[PDB]
Amino acid sequence: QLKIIKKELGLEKDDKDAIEEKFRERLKELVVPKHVMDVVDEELSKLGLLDNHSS
Amino acid sequence: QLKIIKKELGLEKDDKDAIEEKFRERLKELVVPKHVMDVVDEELSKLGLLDNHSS
Repeated sequence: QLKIIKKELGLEKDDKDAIEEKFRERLKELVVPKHVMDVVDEELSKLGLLDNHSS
Repeated sequence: QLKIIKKELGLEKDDKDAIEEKFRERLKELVVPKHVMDVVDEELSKLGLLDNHSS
């Protein structure tokens, strides 16, 4: 089913996902406390669901 | 089909009710006084109907 997902990829230009991967890449190197990983994980999930143009 | 696979049955973008659920489960163990046991219920019942982007 995952392959079926990638099979289509008719957009490949998410404006919310690019932000998600940028911040997630920026975070890999650091020795993050789990506290901030748990928080940032939540706020990533909320940024990843929100409308692109809301304040 | 994508929404019925990645968003419905996929592991991404859980429903708002999951947010309700994670709160409810947090309540399931500790014994709250009956007094506040209601208030949370009404807050939930109002909360579900809300548009998520509303402040």
